Amino acid sequence: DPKVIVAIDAGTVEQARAQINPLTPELCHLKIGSILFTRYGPAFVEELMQKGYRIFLDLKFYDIPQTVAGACRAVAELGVWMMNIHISGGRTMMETVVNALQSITLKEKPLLIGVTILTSLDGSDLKTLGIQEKVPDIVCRMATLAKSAGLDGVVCSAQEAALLRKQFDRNFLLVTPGIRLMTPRAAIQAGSDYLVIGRPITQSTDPLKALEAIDKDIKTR
Amino acid sequence: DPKVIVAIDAGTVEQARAQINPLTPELCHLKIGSILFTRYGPAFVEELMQKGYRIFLDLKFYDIPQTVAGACRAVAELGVWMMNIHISGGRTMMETVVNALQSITLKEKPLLIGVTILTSLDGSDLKTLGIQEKVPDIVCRMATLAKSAGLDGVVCSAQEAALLRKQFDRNFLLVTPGIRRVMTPRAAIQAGSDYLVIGRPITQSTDPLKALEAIDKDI
Repeated sequence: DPKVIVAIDAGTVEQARAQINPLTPELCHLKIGSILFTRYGPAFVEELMQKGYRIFLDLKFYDIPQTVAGACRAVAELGVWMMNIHISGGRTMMETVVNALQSITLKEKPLLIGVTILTSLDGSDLKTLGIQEKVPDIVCRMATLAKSAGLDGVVCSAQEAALLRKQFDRNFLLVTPGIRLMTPRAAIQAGSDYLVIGRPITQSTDPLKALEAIDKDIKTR
Repeated sequence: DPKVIVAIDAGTVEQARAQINPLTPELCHLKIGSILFTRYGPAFVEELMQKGYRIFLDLKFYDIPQTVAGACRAVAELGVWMMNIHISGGRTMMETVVNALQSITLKEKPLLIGVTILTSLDGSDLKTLGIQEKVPDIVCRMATLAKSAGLDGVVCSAQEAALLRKQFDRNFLLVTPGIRRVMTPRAAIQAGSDYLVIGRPITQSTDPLKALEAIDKDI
């Protein structure tokens, strides 16, 4: 079970394949997001799974309870390994999804991960939503809700993982993007369970070598 | 231009086709949401467009600016008529999407509509996040910022349309679901709706085309 999830954010399937080619499922899982999915749909996800990768399908659903439950169900029936939803969607939405996934046809259940506050929201953006308090706080608040609602974990920065890991012992998955060569070891040590890594690998002159180096770094004893 | 957008309720392709069969592109546009799109992808959207329909692709994007911009570009390239994004995503995200759509050398410009606070959420949800401000105040503010950022409009419930219309002239679209508390088509029109989003009143009627024709007249 590799701890690295490589973000594929190529705009075309030809470029995505070229980025995925030098990788190996022994060393990583793949994160596919809204760009590739909107352009190519479920069929591209199916191709990737047949190549032997587990897929974190990153569509950040945020809609009414029955729609999100229906969408997550579809993603689950696809065979997808991990998916995410906005905690902003509220308790009922989250609980409805959790309940819906218990009825899927696959024995192995997908991991359901919560999104808190995107790093792209600044102070005025938070105030637009009426959030008078600030990021570390509101994130910890949403994380607690996500847990209460039965989600398997949250996406969080490494700089947030140490804090949340104090709050949540296990099992609560901390999935952490924004890694740079916060380093892989630093993130894991803070409490991250999975590292989401993009350009350091995909824009490397030798992605395989880069991926191998991260794995070796993490496993250094 | 029809003013009704019929919400396609269905789960399956065949069930979706059955709902759509009695309608006509002359009398309505279609709203296709995350369930249908996640299950069947762009190919099903293309099938409907080939049947002559304009599509409101309802995926409610809420991601970082470059991701939403890239997604909205895919949607535009697919030829979609209307799409939506979460205003919660921030000003930078909105402006980035707006600019990305401007740079596109497509012919017809796909309408970019903002989502405010879902009707599935209320003050009780907000307070759980330590938000003490009232929903209608947040909604009005979000709508205002959407307008400022260059979005073409917002989705607002029919129940909500009257108070919102008071804030915006007809340059800013109000796209209104929640039609049959109970808000008729007539009532939604009086309130200020620009597009009526209607599901079961049409799709579940013994004669969907009959009902649709009847609604197009009141307007």
